[PDB]
Amino acid sequence: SRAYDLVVIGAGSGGLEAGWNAASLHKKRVAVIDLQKHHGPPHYAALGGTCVNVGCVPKKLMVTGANYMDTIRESAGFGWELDRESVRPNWKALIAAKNKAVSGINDSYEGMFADTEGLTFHQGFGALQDNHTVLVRESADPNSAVLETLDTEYILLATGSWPQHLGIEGDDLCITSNEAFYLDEAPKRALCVGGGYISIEFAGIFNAYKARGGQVDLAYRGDMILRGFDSELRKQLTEQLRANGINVRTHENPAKVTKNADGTRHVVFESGAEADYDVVMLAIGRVPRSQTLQLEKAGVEVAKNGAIKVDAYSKTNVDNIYAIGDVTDRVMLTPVAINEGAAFVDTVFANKPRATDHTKVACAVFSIPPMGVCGYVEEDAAKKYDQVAVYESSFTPLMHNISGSTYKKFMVRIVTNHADGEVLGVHMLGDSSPEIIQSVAICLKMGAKISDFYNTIGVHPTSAEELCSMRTPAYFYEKGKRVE
Amino acid sequence: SRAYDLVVIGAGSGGLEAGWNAASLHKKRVAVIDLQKHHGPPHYAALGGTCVNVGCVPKKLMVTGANYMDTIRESAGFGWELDRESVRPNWKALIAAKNKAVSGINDSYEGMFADTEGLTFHQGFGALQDNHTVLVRESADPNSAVLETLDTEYILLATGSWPQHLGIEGDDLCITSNEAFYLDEAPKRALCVGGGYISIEFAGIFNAYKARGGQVDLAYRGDMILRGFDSELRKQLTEQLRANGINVRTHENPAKVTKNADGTRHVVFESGAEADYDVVMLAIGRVPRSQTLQLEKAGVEVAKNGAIKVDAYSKTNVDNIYAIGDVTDRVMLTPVAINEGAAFVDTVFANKPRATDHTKVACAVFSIPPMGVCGYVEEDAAKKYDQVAVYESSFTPLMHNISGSTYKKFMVRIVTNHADGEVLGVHMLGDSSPEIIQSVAICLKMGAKISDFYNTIGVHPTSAEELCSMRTPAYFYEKGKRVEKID
Ligand SMILES: Cc1cc2nc3c(=O)[nH]c(=O)nc-3n(C[C@H](O)[C@H](O)[C@H](O)COP(=O)(O)OP(=O)(O)OC[C@H]3O[C@@H](n4cnc5c(N)ncnc54)[C@H](O)[C@@H]3O)c2cc1C
Ligand SMILES: Cc1cc2nc3c(=O)[nH]c(=O)nc-3n(C[C@H](O)[C@H](O)[C@H](O)COP(=O)(O)OP(=O)(O)OC[C@H]3O[C@@H](n4cnc5c(N)ncnc54)[C@H](O)[C@@H]3O)c2cc1C
Repeated sequence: SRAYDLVVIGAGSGGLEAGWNAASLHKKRVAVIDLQKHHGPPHYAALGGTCVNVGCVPKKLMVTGANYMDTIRESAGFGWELDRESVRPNWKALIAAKNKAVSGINDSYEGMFADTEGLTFHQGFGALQDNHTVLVRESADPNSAVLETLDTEYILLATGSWPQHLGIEGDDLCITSNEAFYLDEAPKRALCVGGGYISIEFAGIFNAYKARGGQVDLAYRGDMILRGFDSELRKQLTEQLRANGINVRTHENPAKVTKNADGTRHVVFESGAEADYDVVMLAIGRVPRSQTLQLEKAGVEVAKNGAIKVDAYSKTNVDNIYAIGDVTDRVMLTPVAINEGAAFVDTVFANKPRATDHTKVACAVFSIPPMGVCGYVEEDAAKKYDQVAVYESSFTPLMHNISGSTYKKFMVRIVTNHADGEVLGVHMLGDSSPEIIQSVAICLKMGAKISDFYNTIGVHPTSAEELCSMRTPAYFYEKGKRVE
Repeated sequence: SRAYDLVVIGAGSGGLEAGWNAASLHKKRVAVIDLQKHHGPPHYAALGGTCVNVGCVPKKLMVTGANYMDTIRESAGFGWELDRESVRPNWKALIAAKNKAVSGINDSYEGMFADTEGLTFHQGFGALQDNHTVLVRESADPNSAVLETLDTEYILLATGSWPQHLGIEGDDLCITSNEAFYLDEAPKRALCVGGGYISIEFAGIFNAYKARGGQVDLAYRGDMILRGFDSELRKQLTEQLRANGINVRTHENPAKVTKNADGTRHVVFESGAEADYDVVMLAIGRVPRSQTLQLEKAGVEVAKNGAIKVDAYSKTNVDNIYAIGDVTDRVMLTPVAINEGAAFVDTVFANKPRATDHTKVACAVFSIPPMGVCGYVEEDAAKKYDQVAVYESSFTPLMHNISGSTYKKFMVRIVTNHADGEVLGVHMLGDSSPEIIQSVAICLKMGAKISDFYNTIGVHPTSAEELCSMRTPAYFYEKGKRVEKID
């Protein structure tokens, strides 16, 4: 009666969440398809998804490793004595540790499969034959052998994204975040291309594990890194990355990349400037991975960028085909993907239609120092509200007056509908800002006003307490006009 | 008009808050009185309060310093190679840096007076002659040169608390937290006596800067440390302190302390056990400091413990006399004192009456690892509601599988009113919990329900997103009784 109730193409953040719930909560027959069961080349992403394999999880362990550079230095101010010149970072050991951590998660995923009735794993490239037939092929090649044919009621596309490349000569000389997780040795000289959070987090990792004398450049075609983040936080972070040895190059981009005789690369920038590096990592952006799904065989509509068009309930134009996650180019974050997956199951296997709310979604940038952001940026709120008030506060935590890192300022900016004092967005820069922003997200989701913040008794001493001592605005926007 | 509109006895968190406001916001003549204007012996506290001089500020700087011991060690899992046997704590460097830090704040406070017409600093022991006259004597002795008299409309008593002593033979060979901030060398062996947060935070500061081979014991007469904090957290913190070398000695109390030839202290416990230590620190409590204010002259009613009885608006029994901060013995934390100080200026000077809410105040304990809590512990909620749900989650963060400090579990416990799901209390144990608890406090203020928490999209990866992943109760309390499920 149709072999399967569900066929999920992609065992990622969204796919596993949708699959597990349908199998377990609604006892459906679910086939989940993915390229491999363990992280690593050639596919990189595997059972568990981009996050577990080549994303959030390994990035966090690496950024954590990267942080010890700073703390070893800063411990001096507090009377900690050690042979500082003997200190050496071992990348090879970091990666070893990380690999063991990732494989362990991969392995736990397999157990889940054995532990669940109706949930089965199928290896191979999934593709569509029509709206009820999912092919499982040995390669992405549209005419490689078919390993399996899956007859199904519903189809859930959850294939993720993939690293964008630039069309320049030598692009094949560059690596992406995927390969970066497997580098044999830390580059001494490195170039991260791209102004987004992934580029920035990698400059930070490289910057700490590089050999004495190394250098990390960060190129970005635009005028200021992290497009879309609070502009004031953007300039500030630029300054602190610079304070730590990262050469931030706005208005730069490779034009040609050539391999030198020693292995190293050579880069010629659109400026005319040239430079040589051990590794050139593109982190220009991510693009929806729907190119080999044969979506046309089912009549599924897609956009110029390959994103599968979905409605609030993640349904494509074909009623029995749903699509969640990065492949939908809505909000490319794991928790969002997971929510959309849970909502999908509610919607189809429980008749309780739920749409994921893609607003007030908080996020963090694990740069060193990290960012924790949520809600509107001044600019956007200004174009949607009468008059908005912007509150701002900065300070150098006391410990940093003693540690050496005087450049390390903590900043909190809050944006509000000045008419009713509703908090439209809260943006912070400084350690702990990712942990802090989570609960702030609950506030924003609840409709919190600025008087809800300053009326809560502070916790002292913490950085977070600054959130509660902001009673007067710095300036305003009246009709998109920058006022007072 | 009288000489002054207000005279503030105590230039601390609350007093200074009130003084500056009445002065800089209503343009009133306000005199503020403190014993000294720079931190240190013999009075320890000074202009800026207990927090600034020998409390919050220096204890946090010194806990940060203490953390480096775990940080340096944990760095190995992540590939940091260094001569491990070369790591050495230098206590005198820490003390000097803390000293430069505090003096600087002591200085800024000074500047604040120079630039506030109306705000005036006086120096000595403020005491009362009558309800409109306060004396600033030279010393605590009533037989002291009355340095000055100040005629005044309103009096604000904001003198704080002071370490509590034991009355045992040898108490004078012991120290309290005031002296601990000035020790010349880290003790190799130390006895922290007390179960509250000051004793715990100090046990971890000493545990970190001690000479190797050294040892820190925490002794507490009670059954479990942190009386008044979540029971599970209390249990879990104890094991984590034990994991890092601290000897938690429960049902233990010094019976007598004599002096050793080498100048260490020999302590005989009520149990009969005996041990030697370099420093015996008493952190058994803090008593409200109202004993030398001559309240009997202005007729202010006082508790048995010396607490100065006030009403919701902090007014005493004599209508022109207010008391705020630790001396009222309500919630002894800086932000509460500050909040009570601003409440008072609104009430008296702007006729906009305000009562500080002493409910749902978030607080943190800077132990290693730290705690951050807000709201009711489940035992109190069960007395008030017929059905209460307790949600729980604990996980070893991943970084701790690599760092090797495998014992550092993050624990999140939420207690709700099951009738409608209102969050009654949130309690966390783990790194970053002081920071996370601040925003949670904002939710609780607003009346958040558990649904509000789990309907929020998480930030990944963080320890905090765990707050948004708890949808099923662990157990409940039905009419005060613990139950596995509501029947
Ligand atoms: C370096 C990096 C760091 C990131 N850090 C964070 C972070 O800290 N926090 C955060 O929230 N987000 C982070 N993200 C983003 C996050 O990983 C994604 O948003 C999220 O994983 C999207 O999940 P998904 O379910 O859409 O698909 P994915 O998790 O990407 O999984 C899709 C799966 O489908 C498989 N697949 C693709 N095509 C086929 C096919 N034809 N047949 C079979 N299987 C196929 C892929 O192998 C993949 O495993 C990061 C991303 C990157 C690249
Ligand atoms: C070790 C330690 C750590 C602490 N850590 C924290 C923490 O991390 N976070 C937190 O919120 N709280 C903490 N506290 C508590 C916090 O310091 C107090 O709750 C707060 O300072 C109380 O403020 P107050 O205004 O009541 O009085 P205080 O700040 O104590 O100020 C009272 C002032 O009055 C002066 N004074 C007293 N008597 C007289 C007199 N007769 N004449 C003139 N002047 C006089 C005193 O010198 C003192 O300066 C800590 C306390 C201690 C002891």
